[PDB]
Amino acid sequence: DEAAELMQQVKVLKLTVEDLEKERDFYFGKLRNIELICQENEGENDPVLQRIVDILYATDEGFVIPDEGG
Amino acid sequence: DEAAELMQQVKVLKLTVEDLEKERDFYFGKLRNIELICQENEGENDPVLQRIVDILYATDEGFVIPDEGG
Repeated sequence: DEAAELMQQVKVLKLTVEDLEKERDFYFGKLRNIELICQENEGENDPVLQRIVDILYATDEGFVIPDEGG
Repeated sequence: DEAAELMQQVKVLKLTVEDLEKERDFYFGKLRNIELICQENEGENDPVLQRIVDILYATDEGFVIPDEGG
């Protein structure tokens, strides 16, 4: 019975994982599309793309977390 | 002992969740920054922003999944 409760818990946990995985990948490849426009107009016509490139490499909460791993 | 194995499993599962949560939110608010540039130049100077706006509302794998919920 003890594990049976966790059987349900790993369910909601992994489903949140799967829900997040599709979001992570979907949006991740999306920045690549915005970079696509950058690699087209950068240094050629539009400087606006450069400041959007900064976005893609700007990391929010750049705190050095101790003990990273899996 | 049975649940003890799942105790480790919910650990890696939730940690993947937390790893994904920070990615989901980080990048999510990031599109908002690219939209920020859009809401500035759109209809005023640069049409390039409009095609990046399309990005933010373009959904990959627009398959209608049956039985959605939590």
